[PDB]
Amino acid sequence: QTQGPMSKLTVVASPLAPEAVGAYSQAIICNGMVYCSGQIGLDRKTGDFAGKTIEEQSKQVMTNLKYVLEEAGSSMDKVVKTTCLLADIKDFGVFNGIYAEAFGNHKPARACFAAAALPKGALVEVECIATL
Amino acid sequence: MGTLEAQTQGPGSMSKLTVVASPLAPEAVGAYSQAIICNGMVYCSGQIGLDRKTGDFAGKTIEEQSKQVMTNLKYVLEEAGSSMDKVVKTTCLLADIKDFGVFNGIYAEAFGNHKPARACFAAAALPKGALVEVECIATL
Amino acid sequence: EAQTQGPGSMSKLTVVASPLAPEAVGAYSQAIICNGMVYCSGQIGLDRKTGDFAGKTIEEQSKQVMTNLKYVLEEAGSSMDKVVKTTCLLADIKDFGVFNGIYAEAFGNHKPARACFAAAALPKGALVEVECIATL
Repeated sequence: QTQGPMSKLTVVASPLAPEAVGAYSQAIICNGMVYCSGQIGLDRKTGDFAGKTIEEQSKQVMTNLKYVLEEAGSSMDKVVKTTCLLADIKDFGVFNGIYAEAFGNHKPARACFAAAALPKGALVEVECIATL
Repeated sequence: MGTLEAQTQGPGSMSKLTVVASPLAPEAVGAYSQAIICNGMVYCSGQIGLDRKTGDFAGKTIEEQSKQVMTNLKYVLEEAGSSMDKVVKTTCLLADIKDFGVFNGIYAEAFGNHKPARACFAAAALPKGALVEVECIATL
Repeated sequence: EAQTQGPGSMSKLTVVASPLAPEAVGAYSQAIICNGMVYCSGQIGLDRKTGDFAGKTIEEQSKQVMTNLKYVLEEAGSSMDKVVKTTCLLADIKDFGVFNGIYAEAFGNHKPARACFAAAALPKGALVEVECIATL
């Protein structure tokens, strides 16, 4: 329900996902679609990476994405398309296992690649578009 | 379950998110779909130069893989009810930036006179050893 | 405010062609509008006024990229304040801090969703490329 003179773009700010400090928001909702920033494997509780391994960072990324999606009114089952960026193509298999477990039976469209490097030395970054 | 001849086929045959599954494009075996349709738009996965008929790459060269990528995109789009002419935006990823020129020629030939918005870059490496990967959004 | 100008003047897809941003001389358009959303190509730091990069540095190219994006968006009928999501690509991750200062300056108080990474390389040896989706 409306709370006085709702806008075309809505900022999503989950207190469970890493804080968007800086020139970006965790996600923006526009015309019923949720446009999510590329999450990295930071744990909001410590402000640091969940660990130094692709396994630990990948699990934290997928958890962070869930937090943002649920905050927006969306969910993992409503994700339309993801893009999955790795610091090292050799880590793609371990990533894929964790990604598949996080989505269960739901299978978004996807594009993946190894970047030359990611912000903050992250080993993995995942962004997505979802629906309400 | 799915629609046939652009008509519903029972509760379950139509839903907010529709999985696109062309038997002509590489099979999506793992945790992704070739494309997802949502609110009249088709969100396509990054195609790589695999030939569904063999389960393997169309060839070892940038020319053969780029042609296969474009053809695969066409199969997925047309399966969804879209087409190359309805592509809105692509992202073109290369394993070697020096391949930009040859890739561009094949990409342009596939789109004819249609000109999607585009972003291009060379990745450090692509899934499955691909030389080229192209994803896109299109409209129905 | 805008009105149709005869059958064929308006279509499902609209090409955005700002004369102030670098001309799209290849098989692409600066942006495409579809169903009230504007899908912008990756801008690199070319200056329309010269036809060359604004400068050799990350500072000059980042400022020019943000300006180019603003020109495409305003041509389309959108604006920096209506940007929903950007993807920011760098030739070198060490340039992230300088790029980010210029990006934040350009957006002011508006905070789109964002993904960033360094590529192995960008077209024409560009140091920075930024694409986006925005609403009308």
